[PDB]
Amino acid sequence: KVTTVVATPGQGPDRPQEVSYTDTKVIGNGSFGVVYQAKLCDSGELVAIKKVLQDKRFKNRELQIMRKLDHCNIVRLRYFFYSSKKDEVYLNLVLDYVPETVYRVARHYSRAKQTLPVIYVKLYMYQLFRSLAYIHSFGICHRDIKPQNLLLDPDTAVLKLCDFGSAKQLVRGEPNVSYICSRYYRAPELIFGATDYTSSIDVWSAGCVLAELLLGQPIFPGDSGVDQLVEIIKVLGTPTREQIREMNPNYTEFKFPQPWTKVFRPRTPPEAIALCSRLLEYTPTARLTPLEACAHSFFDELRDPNVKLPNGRDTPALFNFTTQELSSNPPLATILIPPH
Ligand SMILES: O=C(Nc1cc(-c2ccc(-c3ncon3)s2)ccn1)C1CC1
Repeated sequence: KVTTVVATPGQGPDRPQEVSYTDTKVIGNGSFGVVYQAKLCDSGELVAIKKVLQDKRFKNRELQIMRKLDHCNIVRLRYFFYSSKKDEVYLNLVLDYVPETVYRVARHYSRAKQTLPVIYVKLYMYQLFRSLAYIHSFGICHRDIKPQNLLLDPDTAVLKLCDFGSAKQLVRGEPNVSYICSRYYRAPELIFGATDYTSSIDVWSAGCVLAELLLGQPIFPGDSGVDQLVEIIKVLGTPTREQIREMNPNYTEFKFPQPWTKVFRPRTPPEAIALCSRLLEYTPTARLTPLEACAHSFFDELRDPNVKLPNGRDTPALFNFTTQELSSNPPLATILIPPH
C-alpha cells in the first residue's frame, strides 16, 4: 500500500515536510539494516531508503556527512526520517535510486569474457576521482571504495558515490581503525596496522577498481589481510625498507620472502597502466591526489570537445567544478575544465 512519514529534508533546513511513497522492495542488506527502493507518490521518482539502526544517545556519522555533501557524482540525500528496543531508533536515509552499479556491469562483461570499453572505464573513474576530490577537500575519507559502492546509470552514464557508513572526517591526532575497506581494495598501510593513514587509502582502492576494469577480475584477491599483502607483493613487488617505514612498522609472515610489469591484458591502453601505477604506490604520499588523477593523460579523450557516448548522448556532467573541489592545486583547473 502507501506510506507517509514526516522527514527532514537533507542538506536543507530543519523543516520536516511530509513524504509519501509506495512500491517498496529490498535492494540490499547489511549490518546497518536494509536498503529499500520505493516510488514517491509525487513525480513518481524512484528512491532508496536505508534503514540503519542507531542508538538515540548519539548521532549517525553518515547522516552528518550526507547532509554536508552535494556533488553530481555522489548520491544526494533527499530526506531522512526516524522510525524505530529502548535506547535505539531506526534512521531511514532517503536517497536517489541509481539503477545500477559498476560491479554488475563489470560482472555482465566478465560473464562473457569481454573487456569493458575504455570510454566507460575513463568516464567512471574520472567521476570517481571527482567525487573523491570533493569529499577529500572537507577532510572526509570514504574508507570503502568498491565497485559495489559505485552506482551508475546506463543511459546517462552518470556515476555516483554510494555508501558512507564507513566514512569519517580524518582529523589529525585522532586514531582510526586499520581493518577498514574491502579486502581486495584495502591499502597496504591498513594491512600493516596503521592508524595514521590519510585519504590516500581511497586512491589505492581507486587504483584497484581501475585494474579490475582493465582486467575483468580483482587485481588483489586474498582470503585474509596477510594473504592480501601477498597478492600486492606478487604484482607491485617487495616494498623497500623506506616504504615499509612510510607505513606502520610491523612484522608479518608470508608464503615466501621473494615485480612483473606485463600483468595487464593485451591491448590495454598504456596511459591507463601509467595512471594505475601512480595510484597503486606503496608510499601513501606517492599516490596521485584525486584532482591530480583527474588531470592525467588517460583522461584526455573525455576533455575533447567532440566526445560522445555510444548511444549518441553527449558527455554527461563532466565539468561543473567548484572552488572547494579545486582546493588541492587550483592551477590544474584549465585541464579539468577545457575551453570546450
Ligand atoms: O542498490 C541499488 N540501487 C541503489 C542503492 C543505493 C544505496 C545507497 C546506500 C547503500 C548502502 N549503504 C550501505 O549498504 N548499501 S545502497 C542508492 C541508490 N540506488 C540497485 C541498483 C542496484
